[PDB]
Amino acid sequence: ISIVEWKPFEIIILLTIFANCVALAIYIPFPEDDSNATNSNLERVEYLFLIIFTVEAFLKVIAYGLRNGWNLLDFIIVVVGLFSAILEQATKDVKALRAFRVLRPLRLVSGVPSLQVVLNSIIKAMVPLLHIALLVLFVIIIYAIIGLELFMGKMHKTCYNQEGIADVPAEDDPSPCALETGHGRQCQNGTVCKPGWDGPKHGITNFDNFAFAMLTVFQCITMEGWTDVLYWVNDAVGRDWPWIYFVTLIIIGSFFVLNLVLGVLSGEFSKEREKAKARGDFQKLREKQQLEEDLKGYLDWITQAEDIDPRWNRFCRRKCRAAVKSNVFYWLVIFLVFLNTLTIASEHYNQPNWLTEVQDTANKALLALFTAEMLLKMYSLGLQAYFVSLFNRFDCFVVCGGILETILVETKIMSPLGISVLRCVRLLRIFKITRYWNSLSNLVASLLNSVRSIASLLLLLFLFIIIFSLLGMQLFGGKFNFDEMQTRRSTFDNFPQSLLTVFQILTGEDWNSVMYDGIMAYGGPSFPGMLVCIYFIILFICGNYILLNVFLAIAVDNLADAESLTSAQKEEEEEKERKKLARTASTIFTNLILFFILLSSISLAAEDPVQHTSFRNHILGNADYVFTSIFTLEIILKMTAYGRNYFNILDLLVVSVSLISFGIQSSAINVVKILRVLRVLRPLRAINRAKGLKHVVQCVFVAIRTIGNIVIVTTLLQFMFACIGVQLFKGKLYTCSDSSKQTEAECKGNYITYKDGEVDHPIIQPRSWENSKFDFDNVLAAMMALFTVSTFEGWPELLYRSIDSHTEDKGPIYNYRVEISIFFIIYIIIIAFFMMNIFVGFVIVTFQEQGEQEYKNCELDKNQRQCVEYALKARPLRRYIPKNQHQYKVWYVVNSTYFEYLMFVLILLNTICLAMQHYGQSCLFKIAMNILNMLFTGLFTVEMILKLIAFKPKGYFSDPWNVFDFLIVIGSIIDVILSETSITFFRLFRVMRLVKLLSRGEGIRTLLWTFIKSFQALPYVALLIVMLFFIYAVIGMQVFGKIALNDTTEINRNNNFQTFPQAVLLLFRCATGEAWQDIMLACMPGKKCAPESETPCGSSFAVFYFISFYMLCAFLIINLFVAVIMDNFDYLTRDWSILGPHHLDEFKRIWAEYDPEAKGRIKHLDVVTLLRRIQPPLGFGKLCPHRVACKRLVSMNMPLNSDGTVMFNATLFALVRTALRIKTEGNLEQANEELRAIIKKIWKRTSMKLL
Ligand SMILES: CC(C)CCC[C@@H](C)[C@H]1CC[C@H]2[C@@H]3CC=C4C[C@@H](O)CC[C@]4(C)[C@H]3CC[C@]12C
Ligand SMILES: CC(C)CCC[C@@H](C)[C@H]1CC[C@H]2[C@@H]3CC=C4C[C@@H](O)CC[C@]4(C)[C@H]3CC[C@]12C
Ligand SMILES: *[C@@H]1O[C@H](CO)[C@@H](O)[C@H](O)[C@H]1NC(C)=O
Ligand SMILES: [Ca+2]
Repeated sequence: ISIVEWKPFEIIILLTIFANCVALAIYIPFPEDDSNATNSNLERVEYLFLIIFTVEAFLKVIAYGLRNGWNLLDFIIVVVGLFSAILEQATKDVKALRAFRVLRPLRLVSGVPSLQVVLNSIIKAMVPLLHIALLVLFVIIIYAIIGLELFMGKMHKTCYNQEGIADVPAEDDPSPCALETGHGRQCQNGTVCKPGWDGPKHGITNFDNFAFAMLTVFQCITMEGWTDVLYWVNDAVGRDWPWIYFVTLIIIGSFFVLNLVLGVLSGEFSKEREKAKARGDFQKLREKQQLEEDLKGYLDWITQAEDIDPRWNRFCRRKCRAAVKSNVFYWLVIFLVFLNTLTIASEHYNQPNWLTEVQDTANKALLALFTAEMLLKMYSLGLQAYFVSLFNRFDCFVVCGGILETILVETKIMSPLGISVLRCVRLLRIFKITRYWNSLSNLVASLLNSVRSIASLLLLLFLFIIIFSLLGMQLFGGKFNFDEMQTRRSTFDNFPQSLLTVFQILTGEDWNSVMYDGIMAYGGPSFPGMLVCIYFIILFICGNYILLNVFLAIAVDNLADAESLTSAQKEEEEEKERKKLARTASTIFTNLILFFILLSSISLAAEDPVQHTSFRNHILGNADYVFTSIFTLEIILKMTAYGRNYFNILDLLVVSVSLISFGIQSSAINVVKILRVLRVLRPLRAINRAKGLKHVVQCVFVAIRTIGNIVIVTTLLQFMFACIGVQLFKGKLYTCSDSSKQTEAECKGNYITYKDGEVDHPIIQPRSWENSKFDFDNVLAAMMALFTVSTFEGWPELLYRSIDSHTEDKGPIYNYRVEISIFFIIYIIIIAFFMMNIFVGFVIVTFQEQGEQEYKNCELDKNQRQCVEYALKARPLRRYIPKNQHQYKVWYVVNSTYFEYLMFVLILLNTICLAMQHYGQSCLFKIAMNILNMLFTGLFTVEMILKLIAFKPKGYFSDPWNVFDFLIVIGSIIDVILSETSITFFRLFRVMRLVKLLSRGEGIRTLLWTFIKSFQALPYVALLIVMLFFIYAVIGMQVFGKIALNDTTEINRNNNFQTFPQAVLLLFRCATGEAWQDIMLACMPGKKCAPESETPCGSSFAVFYFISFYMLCAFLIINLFVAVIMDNFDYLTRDWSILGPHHLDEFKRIWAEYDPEAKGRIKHLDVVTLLRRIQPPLGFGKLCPHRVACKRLVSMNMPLNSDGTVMFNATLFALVRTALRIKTEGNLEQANEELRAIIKKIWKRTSMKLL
C-alpha cells in the first residue's frame, strides 16, 4: 500500500486539515453548555475529519514501520482524537481534548516546504538567544526573592467606611492604606481601615508567594503596568524607597535585556547575510536593475526613430514625447497633484456649504485632466515602455479606480473612496530629484524582489496567530461572563474577537488586563486556577520573538541590500561618465566653569514648582547673582580677544536671558513667564566647553541627516492614513451617556444610573453628547489618533469605539461592523511595525558600514590583527602555590575541583529555602527556615575562614569574587547578631550569592563583560538622554506643574510635576509609554491649580511637549542602543569555530601553572604535555606528541635563546602562526616589518622576538 502515498494523498490530506481548521474557526463557544445547530453539525463533521486521519495513520504504520517528527505529532493528535470521541460518546473532558485541534494546523503547516524552511531558520536563530534567556530567567528570580523580603503581604489593608464592616467602600478602585503610625495612604477623613482584604487586583498582583511575585516581576519587565504596581507598593509602604526596585528592574531587566536581544539578532542576521552573499544571490538583483534600466531608453529610441519618417504624425509625436517630458509638463503635473491632495485633505466634520460644493466639483475637474494625461503619456512612450514601469501601473490603477468609482457612487459603499489619496505617491516625483531617491526606488525594489520570502514569513506569523486564537477561544470561550456590570470587549467569543484579542496581547498593550480576566474566569488565584497565565506568557514571548525575527530580518536584509546596491551601482556612475574626458583629454578656566554652569543647573533644578513665594525660591531666588556676573565676565574677558562663531551666540543668548529677566518689569504676567522657562539653556552652554560632547551631538545630527528620508516617509504615510480614516469615521464616533438615545437632540436632560448595576440605588445623571477622546473629524485630529495608535497606547479603546460606529451624528451599535478592524490592523502592520523596524535597521546598517569603512587594507584580515595584538599583550599569569606544607594542604582542599559542586549546591538549596516565605506561614515554618538560614551562614563562614588560611590573607582580597563573597558573608553574620534584637536591608545579600551562581558559565561571562566594557567605553552617549531628561523636567515643571493633586485624574500624589524627582519619574513613565496621552489630557488648560498658589492653570503646550519628548527620547535611546551594539559588533559576529581570544585565554590559563612567577623562563620537557593539552582546534588533536607535530614545532626557527629561556610571547606567536597563515621560510623579516607598520607601537620590546 506504499504506492498511494503519492501526490493525490498529500493534497487530499492538506485539504482535509484546512477544512478542519475552518470548521474549528466556525465552531464558536457558548456560555455554560448552550449550542446552536451549527455546533450540532460541526461535531458530526469532526467524525469524518477523524476517520480520514485514522485511515491515513493506519496505512503509514504498516507501510513505513512514527519517528519522522511531524508524523509523530500527527499520531498524537489522532490518538487523542479517538480517545476524545470515545469519551464524548460514552459520557454525554471536552475542554481537555478539543485543545489538540490547534496542534492539528501545526501538522498542516508542516507540509509546505517553504514554510518549514522559514521555521527552521527561525529556530536556528533562536539558539544564540539562550544565554539571554537564562539571564532573563535569573533576574525574575533575584528580584522576585527581593520582593518577597520587602513586600511580603504589606498590601492587604484598605479603607472600609467606619460605620460597619460593609465591603471595602472606598471609590471604584480599592487601594491600600495604612495605620497612620505606618507610612502609606491614610484614609484621612474617618474611614478607619483594617486588614482582611483580598488584594490590589483581586489578589493576582501582590508579593505573597514565589508565584505571585514571579508574575508581578514579569509584568514590570514587560513594562505593561509597572506604574500601577509602583503606586500600590508606594501608598502601602511609603514613598521613600520603592523606586530603587521598580526603576533598577527596568534599567537592568527591560532595556539591558532588549539591548542584548537586538544585538545578537542583528549580529546573526549580518553573519547570515555574509554567508549568503558568497553564492551571488545579490548579483541576480544587481543584474536585474541594469537589464531593466537599459530597456526603456532602448525602446523609446526605437519608438521615436519610427516617428521621424523616411502616416501623418509630423505634428503628433514631436509634441508627444517632447511635450509630456518637456519639464513644464512635469512641474505642473506636480502642481495638480498638490491641488488634488489639498482638495481631498480640506474636509472635516460639519463642513460649510461652499467647501462641500467646491471639493465635490473639483474631483472630476482634476480626474478628467489626469485621465487625459494618461493617454498623452501613453502614445508618447508607447505601450511597452508605459506598462513596464511599476510606478506607472500605480497611477494606472489610481486612474482606473477614479473612472470606476462612478458606479458605486450610486449607493456610497466606498464613499468618496480614499484612492485620491494614494495618488500622492506621484508627489514623490518631486522626491525623485531629492538626495538618495535612488535608494527609495531600491527600497521598494528589494521589498518586492524578496516578496516571496516576505510573504512566507508573514504567513508563518499569521498561522501562529491563528493557532493561538483558536486555542484562546477554546480555553476562554464564553467564560468572560461575570456578574460585573461592564461588558469588556477583550473576549474570546467569536473568531474575529479572538483574533483581535490575540493581536492586542501580542503588541503588549493591556496584555496584563486579559490575563487577569483569564485567571478570574478559570476559578481564581489558586494552584490549578492560576496556571492559565502560562498561555498568555508563552503567547507574549513567542509572538514578540517572531515579530522581531520577521519585521527586523526583512528590514535589515532588504535595507542592507538596497544600501549595498546603491553604493556598488552609483559608484560606477562616476567611473563611466567622468571618463568622458578620458577619451578626449588623453584647562583651568574650563574647569572654572564646567563646575559653575552645572552647579547653576542643579540650582535651577531644585526649585519650588508650585509656590511663587518661599525660601527655596529665595535662597535660589537670589542665588543667581554670583553665577550671572561670572558668566557674563567670561564674555568680557573673551570678547576683546576677537571681534562671531556659533556657540558664542548661544552663550550670549543664555546670559542675556538673565540680563533681561532681571528687569523687564511692567507686564509681570508674561515675557517673564517665558524667560523663566528659557533658563533651560544653561546646560547647553556646557556642550561647547566640553570636548566629546560636540562629537556626540554632531553624530546625532548626522544621524538626523541620514534618517530624515524615513521620517518624512513615515509622516507622509501618517497624513495618507489620516485622510483615508477621515472619510471613514467622520463624526460617527459620537455617543451619549445614556445608551438608549442615539441623537444629540435626544441626548438631553437627565437619566437614571444605577450604582454597580444595582436596581435599588438609582442616581440621577445629566445626559451629555460626548465625542470620543481620539476622534477622526478632521485630518489633524486623525494625525494625533493614529500617532497614539502607533504608540500602542489606548488603541483597543479606539478600535472598539470605531467598530460600533454606523452613521454620522448617531449613537453606537454593539458590533455593528467588525470588518473595520482591518484598517487598524493594516495601519499597525505597515506603520507601527514596518516603518519603525526599517528605521532601526537603517540605523544599524549605517553604523555597521561606518566605522570599519576605515579600509585597513594592509592585508591582515579581521582575525590576525587581534591574534597578533593578543600575542604581544601576553605574559605568564600568577598561580600563588603556597609554601609551609599544611598551607598547601588547605589550598588543595580549597582549590579542589569537585568541592566547587558542593559550594554551588550549598547556594542552590540556600535560594530554594529562602524563596518559600509565603503569607500566613505557620509559626513553626518561620523558625524552621530561620535555623536553616543560620546553619547556611555558619557553613559559608566556615568556607571563608578555610579559604583565608589557604590563599593567605592577601590573595583573599585580590580577586573581587572572593572579596564580594567576603563582603556578603560579613553582612550575613551580623544579621544573625541583630536577630538577637535596617533589618530589611540586611536580609537581602543572599541574592548576590545567587547572582554569582548566575555569573557561573563561560557564555554568560563573555557576553556580560563585553557589553559592560562597551557601555563604559561610551559614557558621552548617556549624557544626551540625561540632558534631555533634565531639560524637559525643568520645562514641564515650570509650565505644566501647578495643578492640584486630584486623585480622580492622571495627576496625583505620585504622578505630578511638583518636584524635580517626581517630574523625572513622570518623564520616565512617559518614556516607557504607560499613559502619556492621559497625562497630556490632564495637562490641557482649564484645570484648577493648587489653592496654596496665588481655573486658569494649565497650558496648550501639552501636545508639543508630550509628542516631542516621546519622539526625542525614542531617538536618543535607539542611538545609545545602536552605539553600544556596534561597539561590540566585532565580538557579536565572530564564528567561534575559527581561532578566537578564548582559545588564547585557555592556553594562557594552562600555561601559567608551569611558571612560579611571570618571568618568562620555562622548561624544555613541558612542550611534551603542552602539545597534548592544547585544544584540537587551537593546536593538535589526539595525535601522539612525538610525531610530525613536534617535528614541525622544532623545524621552524625559534628565537636564539637557551634550552628553556624562550619567552611566552614567542611561543604563543609561533603557535598562532602555525595554526593560521603559514608562510614559507625567509618571510620572518616580512612579519618583522609588518608588525611595525599597522600594528601598534612595540616600544622596542620585541628585540629578542625578532628571531
Ligand atoms: C496547545 C497545545 C500545547 C496542545 C493542547 C494542550 C493543552 C492546552 C491541553 C492538553 C491537556 C489538557 C488538560 C487535560 C485535563 C484536564 C482536566 C480537566 O478537569 C480540566 C482541563 C484539563 C486540565 C486540560 C486543560 C487543557 C490541556 C492542558
Ligand atoms: C499555550 C500552549 C502552546 C502551551 C501552554 C499550555 C496551556 C494552555 C495549558 C497548560 C496547563 C493547563 C492548565 C492545567 C490545569 C488546569 C486546572 C483545571 O481546573 C482547569 C484547566 C487548567 C487551568 C489548564 C488550562 C490550560 C493550561 C494552562
Ligand atoms: C477634584 O477633587 C474633588 C474631590 O475629590 C472632586 O470633587 C473634583 O471632581 C475633582 N476635580 C477634578 C477636575 O478632578
Ligand atoms: Ca501600555
